[PDB]
Parts: sequence; structure tokens; C-alpha cells
Amino acid sequence: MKVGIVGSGMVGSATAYALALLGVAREVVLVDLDRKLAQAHAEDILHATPFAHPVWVRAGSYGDLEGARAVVLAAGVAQRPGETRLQLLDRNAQVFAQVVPRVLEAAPEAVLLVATNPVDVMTQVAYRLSALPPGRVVGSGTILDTARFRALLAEHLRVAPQSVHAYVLGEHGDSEVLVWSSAQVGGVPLLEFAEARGRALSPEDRARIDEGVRRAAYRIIEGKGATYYGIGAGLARLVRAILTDEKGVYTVSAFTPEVEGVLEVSLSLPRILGAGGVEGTVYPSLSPEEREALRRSAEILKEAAFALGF
Amino acid sequence: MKVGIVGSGMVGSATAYALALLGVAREVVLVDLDRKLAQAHAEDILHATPFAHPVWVRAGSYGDLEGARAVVLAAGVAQRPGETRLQLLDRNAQVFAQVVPRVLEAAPEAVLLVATNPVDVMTQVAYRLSALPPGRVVGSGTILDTARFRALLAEHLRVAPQSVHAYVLGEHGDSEVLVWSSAQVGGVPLLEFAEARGRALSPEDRARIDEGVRRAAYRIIEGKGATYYGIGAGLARLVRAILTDEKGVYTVSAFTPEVEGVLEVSLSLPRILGAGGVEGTVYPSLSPEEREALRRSAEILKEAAFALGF
Amino acid sequence: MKVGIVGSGMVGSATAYALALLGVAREVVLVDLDRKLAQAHAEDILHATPFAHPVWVRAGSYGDLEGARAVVLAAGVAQRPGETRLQLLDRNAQVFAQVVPRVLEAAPEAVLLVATNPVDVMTQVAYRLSALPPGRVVGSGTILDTARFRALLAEHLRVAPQSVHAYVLGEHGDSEVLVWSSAQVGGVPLLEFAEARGRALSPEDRARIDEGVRRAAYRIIEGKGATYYGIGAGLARLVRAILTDEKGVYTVSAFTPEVEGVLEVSLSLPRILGAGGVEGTVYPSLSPEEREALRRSAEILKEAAFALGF
Amino acid sequence: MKVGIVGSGMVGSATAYALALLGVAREVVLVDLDRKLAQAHAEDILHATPFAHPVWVRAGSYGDLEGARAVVLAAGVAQRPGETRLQLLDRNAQVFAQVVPRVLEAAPEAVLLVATNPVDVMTQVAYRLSALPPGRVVGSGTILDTARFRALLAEHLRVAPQSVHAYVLGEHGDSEVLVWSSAQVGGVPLLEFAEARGRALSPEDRARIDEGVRRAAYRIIEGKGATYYGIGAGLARLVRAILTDEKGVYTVSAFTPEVEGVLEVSLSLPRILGAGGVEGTVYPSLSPEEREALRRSAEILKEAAFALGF
Ligand SMILES: NC(=O)c1ccc[n+]([C@@H]2O[C@H](COP(=O)([O-])OP(=O)(O)OC[C@H]3O[C@@H](n4cnc5c(N)ncnc54)[C@H](O)[C@@H]3O)[C@@H](O)[C@H]2O)c1
Ligand SMILES: NC(=O)c1ccc[n+]([C@@H]2O[C@H](COP(=O)([O-])OP(=O)(O)OC[C@H]3O[C@@H](n4cnc5c(N)ncnc54)[C@H](O)[C@@H]3O)[C@@H](O)[C@H]2O)c1
Ligand SMILES: NC(=O)c1ccc[n+]([C@@H]2O[C@H](COP(=O)([O-])OP(=O)(O)OC[C@H]3O[C@@H](n4cnc5c(N)ncnc54)[C@H](O)[C@@H]3O)[C@@H](O)[C@H]2O)c1
Ligand SMILES: O=P(O)(O)OC[C@H]1O[C@](O)(COP(=O)(O)O)[C@@H](O)[C@@H]1O
Ligand SMILES: O=P(O)(O)OC[C@H]1O[C@](O)(COP(=O)(O)O)[C@@H](O)[C@@H]1O
Repeated sequence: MKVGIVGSGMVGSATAYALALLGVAREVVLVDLDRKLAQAHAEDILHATPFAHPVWVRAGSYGDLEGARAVVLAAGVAQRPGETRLQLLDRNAQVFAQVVPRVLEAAPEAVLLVATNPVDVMTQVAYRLSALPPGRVVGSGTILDTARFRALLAEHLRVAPQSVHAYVLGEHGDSEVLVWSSAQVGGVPLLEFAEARGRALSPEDRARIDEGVRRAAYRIIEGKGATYYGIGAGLARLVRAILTDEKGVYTVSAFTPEVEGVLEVSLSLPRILGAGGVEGTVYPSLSPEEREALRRSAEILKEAAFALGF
Repeated sequence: MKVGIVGSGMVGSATAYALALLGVAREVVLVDLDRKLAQAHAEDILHATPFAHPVWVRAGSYGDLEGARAVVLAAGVAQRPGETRLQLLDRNAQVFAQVVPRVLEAAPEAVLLVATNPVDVMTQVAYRLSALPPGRVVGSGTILDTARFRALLAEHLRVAPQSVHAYVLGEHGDSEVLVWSSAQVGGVPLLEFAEARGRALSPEDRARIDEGVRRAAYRIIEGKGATYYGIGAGLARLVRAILTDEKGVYTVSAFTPEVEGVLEVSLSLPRILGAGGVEGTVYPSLSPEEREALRRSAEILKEAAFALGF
Repeated sequence: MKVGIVGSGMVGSATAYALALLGVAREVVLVDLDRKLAQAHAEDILHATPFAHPVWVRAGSYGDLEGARAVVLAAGVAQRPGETRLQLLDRNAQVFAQVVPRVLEAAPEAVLLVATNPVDVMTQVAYRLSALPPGRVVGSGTILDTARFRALLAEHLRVAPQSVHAYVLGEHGDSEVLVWSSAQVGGVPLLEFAEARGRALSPEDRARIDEGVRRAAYRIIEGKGATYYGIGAGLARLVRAILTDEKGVYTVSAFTPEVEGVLEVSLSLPRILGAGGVEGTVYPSLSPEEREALRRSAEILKEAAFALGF
Repeated sequence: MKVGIVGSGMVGSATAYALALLGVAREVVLVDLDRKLAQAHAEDILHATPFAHPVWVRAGSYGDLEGARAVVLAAGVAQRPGETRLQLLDRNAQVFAQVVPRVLEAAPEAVLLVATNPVDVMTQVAYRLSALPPGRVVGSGTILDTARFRALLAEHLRVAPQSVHAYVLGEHGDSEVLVWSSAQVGGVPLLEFAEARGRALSPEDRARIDEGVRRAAYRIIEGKGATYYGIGAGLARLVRAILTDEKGVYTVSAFTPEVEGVLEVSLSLPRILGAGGVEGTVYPSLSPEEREALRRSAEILKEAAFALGF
């Protein structure tokens, strides 16, 4: 099987690295405007393969994406001093108007996995331009925020992250919704589990954890300039779910007909991931405060998309 | 690291095979009264290692368990031509009186993982004889039952079993409790999830599944004569959690001070598993019906233990 | 991807178990005349999946094999007391004459992996009946003998088997050829490495090791009746190489146009294994003594396949 | 188990990333003068864990290395504009003079794995300053050059790199030695194997491959600015060999008493890797030209180390 990655920057390359180390696919193709950049990352990653799994890693053109079961869109415009959030959005939408049709021309049957930020709006753009069934276009969404939420809770509880069933929904950003209400561990309410563990989650602890998730990216960027290991692994995990027709449940972004009264908007909800991309959407147990948060998050994304024309 | 397995029958050897294939430990030692048997299994598994991971698989004596972080107790007696079950229960308790002291004498710090049936009572016996803290003695318990419940639900919902958070508690027997009330998928009640999945769980479906779990072993024995693959993988999973100090949550058996009223009895509950064995016990959200069922199970188990004198 | 296994005995089930534990394929189908048996094993293995990877394990008929990229042929051998060598052969050959066309009818593109013994003769038989290119029909051959040679050398040298580059060629039987002449570790001749390691291989050690390989199966059977863990892993590994189009080198059996003179004979040689089965065959450096022993090995097999009618 | 990494740049972080994704150790500690850099990388990697294996990833000080079984030394100062490699070497040696004692103060029994370049010289420095047994100080050496040699050959032959038994010895640099003489695939000499595969290695192909290996870093740097994925996977693989007491053979750098008549020099040769670091060294079959090449490489490295006072 083959996986394509358009945009060979830190995110696209870290993603290829994860796919290689975990042996998700026999072939990985990197495509970038800067051909020398993609070739360098590709050789660097190919050299890692003898230590792990045989994988044909190479740089290429859109045409080289032929036959790919999934293509990760991690292409973005370089940020500069004095660039509002909207200015970025417009520029990246221009990038996608070029990339999407070019990718689909070479790999018409590929599932598109959107990473470019703002991921929810870009997922909407990809969806509109692709003219494919809604589920064929998936955005990473809050899959990384959910991981962050689980990792911070795990550190507080001294339990493996994978045993912490907590979710983050809505916008991958400021208005995201941490679903404390139905969070559970071992089949019991999170707060109740924490107490039993002797590591109760006080209101102070919860506010601190909220900040940790919400300000996660900002803090990482402050220390190293950009984030990429976390998303790289999240993208690789989603790619594997797709290539293996896993039918696993993840909080990812996709075109949603209606959510809390907001129509035609892309945001994250728990969904079933398989060979055709998203093949099922679930609407979880939300408290009133959470439903309110979700509505607001959806309206924010709806207006951002609308202003752009999608 | 080293893992020991006392009792090289189908269960014990199947566990060793899974451990080797997954490369959980650098060394696996098999010990059995029938040395030819243990040696045959050890060589057969050793021959599989070049296809998987480097593991020194070998047969030996109790002294060869020295240094083992975990030792699986899968040693039991063969049923006689015209004997009952309580007959075996006493016979096996005598095996443990020989095995336990000999094990802890060679590996004083090892965590004991009990597989021998009846697993719950055998766990309490191991507990009494070991003179180690409660958590150091763990029984497979309903770990396999929980696995069957998720597998059956997975087939019905067409989702990965790992995405189905449903548990089976109590006795690893007919009095086990299927926790339907708190079962969830994607943070949604099981029934509601099945609904939105277009694969609703009718009263009949639930009844058919409930029976598929309870009669699982019976059905397999009818066609195979015994079960080993399922439990072998479960035991290997638990050994891995222990060696890596995972801190993962599983439904396993352990000496419990108080459960739904009953006192000092070994039964399954969701517990945190790590280097010291079980290091935390929690009680899931149960319905009135399930509570009563769990109490009955505990009472039933308490009575059985007392009778043997443990 | 789907993998099929015909014959749910100990070999067939152990192979399925390894495939499940390693998550090689999303679906594994067991097919066996003894329907209850295949169902018992399928169920036992399915229950292990929640501990490893999501795999749809089930029992079924030939039609359920459609889409399978690889089908393991492990059915036959059911010798009667007093029954002759050839007599048993004819009975197996007949089984194959019925199984092969039915499997290829359901999955025409599937690669055939033969396990039934005598594997070399049964591989030639499946080859003639299949009407497919020579590489589409692969036999386990000396895959296990090679693993045994490495394992025993590994124990003597105290190094990982994967670092011992030694092979066993020819027939998977008494005529097998242990290639001592060109065996190497770290790019150094075996004997020269052994000495540098402070663990020289005396003529006594070699004879002993040679005996440990040749009598491997015999010794295991004395202890537990039959072998299956070693071959189960080997088969699972070859299936993985095929499903992932690995292009890895293994000593397996396949119809061979010419071997040291003998024409049209099936036996083991280092071959490149990929999605189309074997796609390359080479002859390692052999010493006069090894080359001659291989020729006689090819002769025996040649005569054996003829007498049978293939 | 715990692994420490001093130097949280791209190499150090990429290494921690591979370790986390592969679940090599339960705990990974990143130590860096730039505290915010190490914290940001640690959080970014911690966030990837829910998608793979539970690993406590964190930034810390030397005291946090306590109990570490292995500590990767990837520390180095940023090169100044116009500064030469030799001038940079002096500064990095001073860093080691400070780093080595601190590491050993906190983790006296740890194996030190050197990554900072020039790796052979820095390994010699680490060795002299450490005062530990020779095998306890290991340098990545030519592990990556060997990987590159195999990757390039694999692409030419269209076979898995792990099936290509070729090595690169001596200096991790311009004088490195490509051991063409004893390189083999399937027990067959490399050139002979290439012919059979129908992809012969012409003099021109061999020269191109030599340049491909020798100029690999240079070529990646001109496109990416630096290399890190390849070495990150190689370092992680070595760490794993150490923690599991693998006893695997790899081409790595370590203090060598005598090589081609050159005394007390650090360079790469095939070695056995286990819990104590390197526990055995062997000398591969070398042609006259390779021996000459190795001698020159060894002389270049001894002079280089001697100039620093090591
Ligand atoms: N979804 C998440 O959780 C998440 C996490 C981290 C980063 N991101 C986002 O992913 C994007 C990329 O980040 P990055 O750090 O890798 O940045 P870079 O490191 O800026 O990566 C962008 C690359 O895309 C390439 N590119 C632009 N147009 C292209 C085109 N038309 N065709 C092919 N390649 C093209 C560029 O040349 C550049 O190398 C950003 O929008 C970033 O904000 C998302
Ligand atoms: N926990 C579960 O869910 C589960 C699942 C399947 C089987 N089991 C149980 O595991 C046990 C073993 O099953 P099995 O199929 O391997 O049976 P066998 O095939 O009956 O295995 C028992 C082995 O223990 C050995 N033994 C007895 N005393 C010993 C001693 N003192 N020292 C060393 N070895 C000793 C015996 O020689 C025998 O080979 C049974 O009690 C079975 O009911 C439990
Ligand atoms: N082993 C190999 O084959 C190989 C391959 C590629 C790069 N490298 C080498 O690894 C080194 C690092 O490369 P990099 O790309 O990560 O560079 P960076 O990205 O330059 O990494 C160096 C980091 O170490 C930190 N540091 C310096 N002194 C320290 C000290 N005294 N204590 C704690 N931390 C300290 C610095 O703050 C810096 O962030 C270089 O010497 C590079 O040449 C080796
Ligand atoms: O804790 P449980 O109920 O045994 O579930 C464990 C399973 O949960 C998972 O973390 C998935 O959880 P989610 O479905 O909430 O995302 C798996 O990775 C893991 O195998
Ligand atoms: O010891 P080397 O030369 O680094 O080769 C190591 C590789 O050898 C293998 O054991 C394969 O050896 P073979 O090609 O002889 O079968 C791989 O599993 C392993 O990755």
C-alpha cells in the first residue's frame, strides 16, 4: 500500500517518519513545492528504515501519488512577522485550491487527511473543492487535543493515557470543548476515579488541565517554534486506521450537516474510521454547559468558513 | 527481563508463545512436573523466535525462576475418570501449596499471576499461601470474559473491540456480571451508539450476546476440548503490563477486603496494573440489578473459599 | 486484507493465532471439514484480539475466502495405523486435488502457501494442480529448519538468532543440507566468529548442533505429540512478507526448473518473497560436499514427485 | 526502565520520538541547557503517546537521570558563523568535559551512547573522561552509514534492506570503508546476487552508491539544513538493544586497543550489543584494499583524537 503526503515541512516529515517507524505502509511519497526539501526529508527517513521496517520512501510530484489509499495534506504558507489569522486562512485556501484537484487527479480514490491549519476550516475547503462523499475528507481536528487531555489527566492520575476515556470536541482551537461530563476510567466517572486513586481532581486542577490543553500549542511553539511530533503520530495513527479498515473511534473533523442547530460546518465529533474515511458520526453525552460550548464553537467555524466562501 | 511459567500445558505454553511472538521478555522459563513436556514446548517456541524477537525460551526447575519479575501459575491436575469439581479444587490447592512456596523461594520479588481454575478461588489460595501484599497476587479473573463481551459486541456493531468500553465483573464463572448499564462507545451509552450505527441491540440481540459470553468456554471445549489461545493472549498482556509498569486498567481477580457487603474474597473488578501487580481497585457505575448480581457472585465466592479453609 | 487457512488443526490454528496477535491482516478465515473444530479455534483466537489488534477471525467455507491475498494449505495428514508412507501420501494428494481448485475458484489471485507434509512433494502437487505461474505456489520448506539452525547457533554463541546468517536448504527432511561453509555473523565466517566470541564450535559441538536440527521435530514429538508453535510463526511470517510485498529473502520451497542438474523439482533455496509469492531464486555459496548433498536431495524429491504422478 | 537524552535538539528529540513511538522505555528524560527547548520537545512527544505506547516523557535536570539504563549524549554548541569544524570540535569537547561527569554522577551504571559529532572523536573523549570499562561507552559510529549502504543497495536490488548484509566500517565520515568484499544477500556474494536478480551492479553503479553513502549527509543538509530522522532511529535501535540485552551485532564506535597497527583509537567495527554496552568486537573479512582503507581511516582518527589530548 501507498500513502502520499503533500507538504514536506515539519508536520509532513514527522508524519512520514512515524509511518516509517511503525511500518504502516510499504510506500510513502513526499511532495513539496521545494523539491529539494522533500528529497532531503525522504532520504533522511529512508535511512531509518533498516532499523525498523522495509518502506520505499521517496520524494515526487502529484503524479507520483497515483494509487495512494490516503493522502495527507500538510502544506501551508510560511508565517511572517505581522500576519493576522485571517490573512493566513486566505493564503492557505489558495494553496488548497491548487493542491486538492491536483491530488485527486492522480489519486481519485484516495481518502484525504487534512492537517493544515486552521484544520477545521481547511477541512471544509477541501470538502467543498473535492466533490467527494463527505466521509472521504477527514481533518485531524481535535484528535491531538484529545490526546493532550488524556496525557495531562494520565500524569495527574499516574495511569496510562489509553485507559483514560476523555474527549475534546468542536474546534481544534480556542473554543474547543473538553467533555468532562462523560469522561471515564474503568467505567467510573473521572472525578470519582480520581478520588479513589487518592489523586482527586480539584477545581484548581481542572482549570490548570484546561489551560494545559488549550494553551498546549502556544507553549510548545514558545519553546521550539512549532509543534510536529504530536500531530505527526496522530496523523500516522489515522492513516493506519484507514489502510487497515480498522473501524476505530476517534475525535476527528469532517463536514457535519447539523450540530446544535448550526448547519454545514466542519468540526470534531467521535467518528468511526475505516477504509472509506469517516463512516459514522456519534453525538456524545453532553452537559448543558458543554452543549452551549459546542454551539458557540460551531458558530465560530461556520462564520469563518462563510466569510471565505465555503 | 525474565518471565516464569509453572505448568507447561496448553494454557502455559500458549502464554509463552504469545510472550515470544510479542517479545515481551528477553527470557521465558517453563517449569512442569513432566520435564519432557516443558522441554518440548520450550524448544518448539524457541524455534519461533527467529521469526519474531530474540527470546531465550527454555524449560527448567523452580530454581531457574530466579530473578523473574512475574511468574504465571498455570499448573493444575488432570480430571479423573469419574471425579467431581470440588474434588479438583482441593487437589489443585495442594498443588499450589507445593508450587507457591517453591516459586517465591527462587523469585521472592516476583508478581504471581494465577491462571489455574477455578481462577478466583485459586487466587485467594495463592494469596493466603504467599504471605505477600494483596496486590502481588493477581488472577486472570474475568479478563477473558470482558474480552469476549467486547468481541461479540464488536462483531454486532462492526467496530474495533478496543473501541468498546464494556466490562464483565465478579466470578470467572456462571455468576459473572455483564455491565450493560455503563457500557459505552465514543462516550455514548452502548444502546444509543448501536442505534446511531444502524445496528441496534434488540432485547434478543442482548440475550444472544449475554449467552455467547457465558457459554464461550463451553462452546469452544465442545469443538476443541479446551481453550488456550484467548487466555494465553490475556495472560501475556497482563505480564507485559507488569514488566513495563504500564499502570493500565483491566478487570482482574484479587483478594478484596469488602465487595457489596461480602468480606475478604477474590473476584474481578477494574484495577490498575503495574510493576507491583494490582495497585488500585475501582467500582464501576452499576445498576441495581448488576449490584445484586455482583453481591450474589461475591457471596458465592466467599462461601467456596471458606469451605476450602481460605 | 484477508488471509485464509484451510485445515484448522494445531498447525493451522497456531498460524492464525500468530497472525492475529501480530495484526498481520484485518480478517482471517478458518476452513475445515470439521466445522465445529474450525469454529472452536476461530472463537478462541477472536477472544484474544482485544489484547492485541482488531482482526475479524472466523470459520467459514471456501466461498468465504474470496479476496484473500494468501491462503495457507494445512489440511491432510491423518495416517492410519499400519498405513504406509506412500499410501498416506496418495490420500493427501487426493485431498489437495479437491482443495486447490476450490480455493482458487473463490480467490483466483491468492498466493498459495503449502504446509501439509511432506511439504516439498505437496508443494509440487499444489503447483501442478493450480495452473498458476511457478512463484504463486510456495511451500514452507526449510523455513523452520533454518530457524532451528540459527536458534541452536544462537544459544551456543550467546547472540540474537537474527544476527546469525546461516541457512538450511534442499528437502524439509532427512536429506536437508545445513550450509556450514558460508554461514556468517557480522560479516565473518561462523567458526572464526565463534572463536573470537570465546565460544568456539568444536567438531563435537557442530555434530551436536547438526543433530539438534535434523532431530528437532522428532524430539519435540517425544515430548508433546507434535510440533506447531515454530511452524505456526514461520507460516505467519511468510504470510506477512506476502501481504506487505516485503521482498525479503527466505529459504522456502517452490517449483524449481533446475537444481544442480535435477530438473522440475520442488525444494528450498533462498528466495525473494513478495506480493506475488516467490519472485526470485538464488543459490548460496556451497562447498563440494554441500553441493553434492543438495543434488542427492533434489534427486530423492524428483523421484518422489514422479512416482506420485506430479 | 528509563532512558536519558542530554541535548534536546533535532537529533536528541528525534531519538526520543522514535523511543516513544516504539515503546522502548516506560520513561524518557530530556536534559538541555535551554530548559524551554527540552520542555517543549518533551510535551510535543508526550502528546504522541496516546496514539502509541504509554511513556512518561519529560524535561529534567541531571539529577532526573537517576536509574537510567542508558543515556544518549547528543549535546553540542551552536556553530558560529565562519567557525571551522575543528574550532567547533574544541568547544564541543569542553561541553563533554562538563556533561559526562554530571551524567555519571546521577546514573553511575548507565551505558553512555554518544551521538555528538565527530562521533568517533567524541566517543574517545567520552571514554577518557568516563573512567568506565571500554564497552560501557558506545558511539553511533557508522551504524547510519551501514543503514545508508543497505538502503541504496535495496533500492537498486528491489529487496528489503534487512536482507542486505553489507557493512560500513572505520570513521563515520570521509574515510569510512564500504566493505564490498564480503557483502552478501541470501548467502550469495553481493555482485553475484545482483546478477541473478537481473539488476547487476556495474562499476558505475558501485561508484554512484559509494558517493551516495559518502555524501549522504551533505546532500540531506543542502535540502533540509540538517539530518536527524535517520540517526534518531539508529540511536533508538541501539538503546533498545541495550535495554533488552539483545546481544545483536551492529557496526558502532568504541575504544579499540589495536586496528591495523593503530593503537587506542575509537572507530566502528561489527560488535555485540547488550546490557553492558559493547561486549565483543569482531574483524570482518577484508580485502587488501579495505584493510588499507581501514588503516588510513584509523590513522586519521587517532591523530584527530591526539590533537585534542585524548
Ligand atoms: N492539525 C494539527 O494539529 C497541526 C499541528 C501542527 C501543525 N499544523 C499545521 O500544518 C501546516 C504545516 O506546518 P509545518 O510546520 O509542517 O510547516 P512548514 O514546516 O511550513 O510546512 C509547510 C510546507 O508545505 C509546502 N507547500 C506549500 N504549498 C505546497 C503546494 N502547493 N504543494 C506541495 N507543497 C506545498 C511548503 O513548501 C512547506 O515546506 C501548518 O498550517 C500548521 O499550522 C497542524
Ligand atoms: N483463567 C482462565 O480464563 C483459564 C482459561 C483456560 C484454562 N484455564 C485453566 O488453566 C489450567 C491449566 O489448563 P491446561 O489446559 O494447560 O491443562 P494441562 O493441559 O492440564 O495443564 C496443567 C499442567 O500443570 C502441570 N503441573 C501440575 N502440578 C505441577 C507442579 N506442582 N509443578 C509444575 N507443574 C505442574 C501438569 O503437569 C500439567 O502439564 C486449568 O486449571 C484450566 O482450567 C484457565
Ligand atoms: N551520531 C550521528 O551520526 C549524528 C547524526 C546527525 C547529527 N549528529 C550530531 O548530534 C549533535 C546535535 O545535533 P542537533 O541537530 O540535535 O543540534 P542542536 O539542534 O544543535 O542540538 C544541540 C543541543 O544540545 C544542547 N546543549 C549544548 N550544551 C549542552 C550542555 N552542556 N548540557 C545540556 N545540553 C546542551 C543545545 O542547547 C542544543 O539545543 C551535533 O554534534 C550533530 O553534529 C550526529
Ligand atoms: O480502558 P478500556 O475500557 O479497557 O479500553 C482500553 C482501550 O481504550 C482505548 O484507549 C481507546 O479508548 P477510546 O475508545 O475512548 O478512544 C484503546 O487504545 C485501548 O485498547
Ligand atoms: O546482522 P545483519 O548483517 O545486520 O543483518 C540483520 C538482519 O538479518 C536478518 O536476520 C535476516 O537475515 P537473513 O537475510 O540471512 O535471513 C534480519 O531479521 C535482520 O534485521
